[PDB]
Amino acid sequence: RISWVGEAVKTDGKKSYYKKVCIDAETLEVGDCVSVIPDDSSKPLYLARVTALWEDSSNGQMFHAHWFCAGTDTVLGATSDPLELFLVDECEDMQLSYIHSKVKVIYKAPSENWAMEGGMDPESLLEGDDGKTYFYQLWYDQDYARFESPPKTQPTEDNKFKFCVSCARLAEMRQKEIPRVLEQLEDLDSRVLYYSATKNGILYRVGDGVYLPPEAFTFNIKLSSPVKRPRKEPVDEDLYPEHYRKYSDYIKGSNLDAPEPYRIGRIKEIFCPKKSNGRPNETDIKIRVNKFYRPENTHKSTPASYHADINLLYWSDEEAVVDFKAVQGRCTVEYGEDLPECVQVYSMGGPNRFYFLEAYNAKSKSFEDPPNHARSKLPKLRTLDVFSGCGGLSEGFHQAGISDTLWAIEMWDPAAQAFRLNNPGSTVFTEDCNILLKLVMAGETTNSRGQRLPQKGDVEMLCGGPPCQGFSGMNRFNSRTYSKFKNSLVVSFLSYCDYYRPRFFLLENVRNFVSFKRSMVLKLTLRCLVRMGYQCTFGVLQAGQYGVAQTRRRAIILAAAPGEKLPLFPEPLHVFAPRACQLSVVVDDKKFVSNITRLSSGPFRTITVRDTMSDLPEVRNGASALEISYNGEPQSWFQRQLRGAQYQPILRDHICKDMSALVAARMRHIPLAPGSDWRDLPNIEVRLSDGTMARKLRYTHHDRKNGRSSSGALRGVCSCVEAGKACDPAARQFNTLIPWCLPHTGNRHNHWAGLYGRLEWDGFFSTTVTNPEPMGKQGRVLHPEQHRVVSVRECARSQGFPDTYRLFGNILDKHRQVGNAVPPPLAKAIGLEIKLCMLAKA
DNA sequence: GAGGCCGCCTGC
DNA sequence: GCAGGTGGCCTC
Ligand SMILES: CCc1c(C#N)c(N[C@@H](C(N)=O)c2ccccc2)nc(N2CCC(N)CC2)c1C#N
Ligand SMILES: [Zn+2]
Ligand SMILES: [Zn+2]
Repeated sequence: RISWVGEAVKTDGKKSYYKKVCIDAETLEVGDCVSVIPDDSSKPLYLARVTALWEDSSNGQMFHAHWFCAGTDTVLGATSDPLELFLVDECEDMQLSYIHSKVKVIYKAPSENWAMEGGMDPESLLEGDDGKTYFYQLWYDQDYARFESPPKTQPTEDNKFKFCVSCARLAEMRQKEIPRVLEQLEDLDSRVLYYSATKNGILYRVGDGVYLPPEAFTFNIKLSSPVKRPRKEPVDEDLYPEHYRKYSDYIKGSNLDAPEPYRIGRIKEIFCPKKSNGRPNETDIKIRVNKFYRPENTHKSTPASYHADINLLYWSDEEAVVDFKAVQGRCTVEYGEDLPECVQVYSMGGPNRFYFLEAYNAKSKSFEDPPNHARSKLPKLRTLDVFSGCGGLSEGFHQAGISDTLWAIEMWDPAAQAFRLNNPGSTVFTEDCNILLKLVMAGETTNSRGQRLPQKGDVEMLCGGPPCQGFSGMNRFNSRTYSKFKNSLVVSFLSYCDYYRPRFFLLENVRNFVSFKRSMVLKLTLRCLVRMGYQCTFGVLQAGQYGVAQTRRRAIILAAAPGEKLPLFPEPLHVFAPRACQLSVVVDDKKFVSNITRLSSGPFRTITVRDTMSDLPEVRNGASALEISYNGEPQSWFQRQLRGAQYQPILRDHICKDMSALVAARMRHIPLAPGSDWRDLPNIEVRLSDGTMARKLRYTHHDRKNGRSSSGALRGVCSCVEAGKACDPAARQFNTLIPWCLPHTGNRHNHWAGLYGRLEWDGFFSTTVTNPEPMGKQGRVLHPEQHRVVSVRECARSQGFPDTYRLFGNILDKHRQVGNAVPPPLAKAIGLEIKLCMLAKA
């Protein structure tokens, strides 16, 4: 019934390989595709490709199945094409009995004219199917949700009869994960030295720089005891009646939980212990390294980092031995004097670059000079930026050196004007993108302004962030919301991508984009991208991990054309508060992460509010002078970078909103200590700037949940403080220094923590919003010491904008332009990944 | 124009 | 329960 067709080709031990088999009425040769029924009868058929056929000594006939992945098993779920399969690195040996039937699976390769095949309608993009047999076009990575072009691994001249792509690639992954040694250097009594070693595809030689976890070694200087903050001191509960609402010790924006950055070492020795027979134990690789001091690691504490370059180190003669498996990555450490270029050009010339000019003696606590032995382009893509705003994303991409934004679409006129100011020679369209795309498809060459429309082949990269108004909820779809989505700017942006078919595609959005409508917006976006034939992936990034003193999580969808390489998500550059670095995404109870491996530490210290704005001169509430003096040189590395090389005699847009007299008094009465907000306000009468009076807040009702103060005073301010009682209007009090609504509804709003809250110099900004309001949702917008809200310039600094970047309109317009923009450092990290792909193209 | 006021859901 | 994520709309 089942037997071989022919004679043997290789009798290896207990198995005998054959090239073709016969089962019942059909024949199977290697390369065909088969189905296997799972143990649960209702589950769909498993599909695989047969890569080897043999017979076992004690089991029977066997074959090797390289499994396909059903489209619904991927992140696309039910949105997938019901007959589309994906290549995966899943395979196993299986008894030939399990084979159910032979199936026809074809590879739909993109044509040589793929870039001109776009133009299908949103209905086809969202829901259209191939309407053919089983087909596959992309290889799928299930842990990172990555769709990429199928790998081109070639067989051998001796292992082609039993060749499995999955087996070969898994062997490659294991071998690269193995840390190995290389060319031997010397044989000592105790160990064997080597010149080079390999780990995760990275080569480490003697003298190279190594990242190490902060726990790898300690410094000879003592970590002198910091005075731990005592418990909450008793306060005058009558003078500060709302202080009791601060019973939690969690401070928003604090960096006390931020992890330490990497230890930096220089490889002095690579060695392995010797077995008693003299042969080295190459499974136990050790490295002896020389210690580098960050400035904050010297006897001078954290303050030494305020002015120093973020990549400046001090050589030391201290040494430490660590396991080779503890190395987190390779880095370059150079003595600055013998450098073929200036230190700034070096620092900007590549990743993981550090320099040292002096040495540090921990015992002496002085800076001597290092010893003698311490010594030793592509064309830019023409880019279309849809929903550009003032141009933060385009600016970051340009800083990465990958793009010339030749066309921009921005419907809001002040932001369009700002983009024009910063990008002369770029065509900015203020029309509806649907109107522009319809004109292009109709065959127009110019819009009603005479501006030349981009055509197929002009757009080499497409980037943008589309708003998601009308379907920004977490609840499941219905007919109305789904119609609103398929008529939305997200779908319009996808249509732009389908029509122009650029080499690279970037969709940026708020974090919750990955979860909208039960992750259905994300699933449909990925489905459209796959339908076009694009390689694609998604992830969540924290902007603070790339050089800004701001927590800003954003959703990123990346797509690469066939024949290109799919970019990786950038590894974090700066350590950041872990609470703000939760980047995993749950889709259909499956947890997806990005390729990022830097979870515990990073190469650079976190950027703080001090780094962000310590150099800006003091201004008053309602400051309106558009052009003032810096009154001094930049103080931090961040300030030097954002001020730039050319001297800037004028500071621009250091202006703040003119808050009312009551709000100004409230801000003036917010304490300067970290974590201070409205709950620290004193309950006093104060005469305002306009001659009017701000009155005491009278506590008129009893809060059984919150109780009474130390003086027996009540804590409720309205009848609603009772169980079922409704708000009596007569209980509403006006013009109180402590705003009435905050204690009115504080019990169900986490006591409105952060409203009228001051920033912390050692801390970071909360998400920079379009309009700073102390009593809004994001109310922690007060200056650390000045009695005002943050300025436009301070918001731009929090976003990482260069000081020369031009804004347009009134102060609210400029605030909105800053708030709506992608931070240029984040954009630049993404662009650097894109450049890696550009340089690595086959 | 600006200021007061403040529901609903999710992840842990 | 705690923390985070979303402005908008009444009313003057
Ligand atoms: C925490 C501050 C707040 C916000 C905010 N940011 C809010 N934004 C929503 C709204 N404005 O509809 C909303 C707008 C657009 C998209 C999604 C949601 N709504 C609040 N609600 C509910 C409605 C309101 N009528 C009473 C209080 C509160 C509070 N507290
Ligand atoms: Zn295999
Ligand atoms: Zn009430």
